[PDB]
Amino acid sequence: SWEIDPKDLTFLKELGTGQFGVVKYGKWRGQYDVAIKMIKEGSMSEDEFIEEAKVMMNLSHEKLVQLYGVCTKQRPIFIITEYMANGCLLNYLREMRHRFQTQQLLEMCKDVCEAMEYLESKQFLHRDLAARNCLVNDQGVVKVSDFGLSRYVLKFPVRWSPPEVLMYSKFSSKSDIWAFGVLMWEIYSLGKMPYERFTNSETAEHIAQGLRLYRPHLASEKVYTIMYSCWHEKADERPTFKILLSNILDVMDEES
Ligand SMILES: CCC(=O)N1CCC[C@@H](Oc2nc(-c3cnn(C)c3)cn3nccc23)CC1
Repeated sequence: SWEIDPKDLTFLKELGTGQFGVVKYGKWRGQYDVAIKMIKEGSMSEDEFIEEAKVMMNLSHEKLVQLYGVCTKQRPIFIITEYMANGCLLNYLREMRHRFQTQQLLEMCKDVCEAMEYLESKQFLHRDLAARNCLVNDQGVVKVSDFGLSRYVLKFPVRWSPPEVLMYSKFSSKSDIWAFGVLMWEIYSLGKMPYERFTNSETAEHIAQGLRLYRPHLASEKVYTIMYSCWHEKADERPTFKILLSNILDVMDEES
């Protein structure tokens, strides 16, 4: 049920190369748009991924990039997903032509928060949430991509990691919460690199001294309060995604 026949795939355009390999646009059975992730040989714990792919295919949410299936009876193996016409969110934010209103930026945050609240309810961690791992469809909807995929990569996201990850490798729902706050910052900074004047090593040292990302000028005071709550020193004092969604909806109503 998780296996797609590669003979049903028509490769049409190269979209670019990502963290796991080249990505191409194509058609399934000459009809349906798909993205084809070609996993470069030797780069992935493939046996482990196949078994988790069966779990990932039961995760269905409108704001999760849908896994259609995999091709593993050959090499290199393929991951077949929903095609997102406007590409990755990081590049989308950096296209200044869009001249985003802040209501649009907030809607991007809400889209991701809904997907993350869904994964939280399923006790599934993303483990590498960032704007590079979010995608935008033709209607401008943002969806979360490649959730959990870093577990099978055989360059660590320091700038999206809370102190207990940098210090102790302590992963939890709350390290996803922290990363979400950084993602809100990426969105409202129109895709700047977090801690844009620091190296990873300096970021870690400054994070330990209590430094935090400044308020992007496009975020209102209430929006900065939301992203800032994701960065509490003590992980247990960080909200859940259900709480963040209620907070995002509250601000959306106030700034409508
Ligand atoms: C931020 C990361 C990044 O830039 N890349 C390189 C490119 C491939 C990208 O993946 C997809 N890219 C597009 C796309 C790219 N350009 N246009 C017009 C659409 C669509 N879909 N639909 C499912 C997946 C992808 C991820 C990695």
